[PDB]
Amino acid sequence: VLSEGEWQLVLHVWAKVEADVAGHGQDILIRLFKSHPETLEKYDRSKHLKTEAEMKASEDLKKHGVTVLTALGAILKKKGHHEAELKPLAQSHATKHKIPIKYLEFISEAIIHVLHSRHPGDFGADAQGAMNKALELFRKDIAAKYKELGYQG
Ligand code: HEM
Ligand SMILES: COc1ccccc1O
Repeated sequence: VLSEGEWQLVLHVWAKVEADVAGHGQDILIRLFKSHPETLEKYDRSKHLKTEAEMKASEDLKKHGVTVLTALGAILKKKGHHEAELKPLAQSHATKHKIPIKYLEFISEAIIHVLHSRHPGDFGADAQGAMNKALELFRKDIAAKYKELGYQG
């Protein structure tokens, strides 16, 4: 459980993200695919774009980054009271996309990386610690939902 002050640091930097959701989403997904190429296998071969410039030019990738960050932002704004937002996400990611918790740790690391790269003055140690706690809680609760659906994460 996060304190109210930790939630405030999470949501303070998230408002910075919302100034350019598409740009952040592009940076986060490109960082994920570069840091962990295997994650690009969960998306079908139709992509597997070969260069960074192709990734940045991809309207499909940009639109998807917005979809991802919008869902995460909706969850974060619930400050832990997120069962109703999290359940459909767990359903699709356990039973259709088959995304292990390990991959959620990878994308959390990418989120942290891009937030620090773009917003260092609003993402010092206490804000990094609060975002880390928020994403840990997200991953814990989604793992529990995964198991409830029969997916061992
Ligand atoms: C913060 C973490 C994440 C959030 C909030 C998120 C959310 C979503 C949302 C809202 C969609 C569209 C609706 C749906 O099917 O549920 C989606 C699609 C998808 N997501 Fe995730 N997701 C993340 C974790 C991941 C990771 C780590 C991978 C791959 C390693 C992944 C790849 C999947 C795939 C494969 C689709 C279908 C894409 C397509 O339309 O072809 N996601 N995601
Ligand atoms: C769903 O579309 C994409 C997601 C991630 C990377 C490239 C894409 O076209």
